[PDB]
Amino acid sequence: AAQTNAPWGLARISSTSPGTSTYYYDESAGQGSCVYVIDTGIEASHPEFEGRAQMVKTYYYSSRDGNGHGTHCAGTVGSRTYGVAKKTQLFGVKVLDDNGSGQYSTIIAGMDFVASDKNNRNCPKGVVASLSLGGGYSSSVNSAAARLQSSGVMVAVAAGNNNADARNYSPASEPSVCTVGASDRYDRRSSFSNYGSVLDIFGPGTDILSTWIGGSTRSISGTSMATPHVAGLAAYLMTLGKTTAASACRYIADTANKGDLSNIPFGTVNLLAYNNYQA
Ligand SMILES: NC(=O)CN(CC(=O)O)CC(=O)O
Ligand SMILES: [Ca+2]
Repeated sequence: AAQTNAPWGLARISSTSPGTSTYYYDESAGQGSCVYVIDTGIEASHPEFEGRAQMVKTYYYSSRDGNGHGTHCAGTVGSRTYGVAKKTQLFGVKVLDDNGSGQYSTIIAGMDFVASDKNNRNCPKGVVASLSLGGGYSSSVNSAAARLQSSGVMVAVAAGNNNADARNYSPASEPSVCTVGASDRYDRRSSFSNYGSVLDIFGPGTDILSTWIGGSTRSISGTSMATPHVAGLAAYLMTLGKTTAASACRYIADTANKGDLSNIPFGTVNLLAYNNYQA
């Protein structure tokens, strides 16, 4: 399949060079996979989600995305126009409030929730969890992300936006999950992207068009926007049978575009998420 005039990030994950405009992907599109977006929520009524989105859990007085961040991230995963995996099932877990904050205790409870809840859902191609959140180093936060991954979910987490080594942030610094840095449409490391040996992979993270609350759309930037590209890619590859939850981060790094990014520090991987799709 081909999406003409796609958001640059989508075009970028289907090309070996920057600057293209069509997103080419296999039509299976993540069908039969499931991606838990653990964030401020998902506006599942947005027409872009085509009924494929639902809230399954909130830790606040409402399950509504009053912020927009989780709806944006969910749209990069699996919206019809802005998503990598256009036929994936999306589940919202609201661990962040409408200002975008959440206590680590809440975030950890959300991760243990998903490890259990996936057992009450039909996800025959497998389960991914996208975590565009984090704060300072926490061994308990890292532990929770490791359990989620060990339970059989492909965990993708934001490297963070501190232009610093991700070793000092969580869940970015948990080695067993997939830690995602951000790039821009000229193949530079994004100005704010964290870096470090613990990064697994980069995805598109500067100026990313996606869904927004109130049935709308907007462009925003962050390792939060790169993470759902990687989460969607894993869903897509899992549906295609080319990888499993346990091995997907490795597979994506194995098959990445290599050495394309500029301003990558010594000791950080120069790998950009790539779907190797051949019409
Ligand atoms: N979402 C991100 O990675 C960074 N951004 C994105 C945004 O929310 O507009 C700022 C923030 O989170 O404060
Ligand atoms: Ca890792």
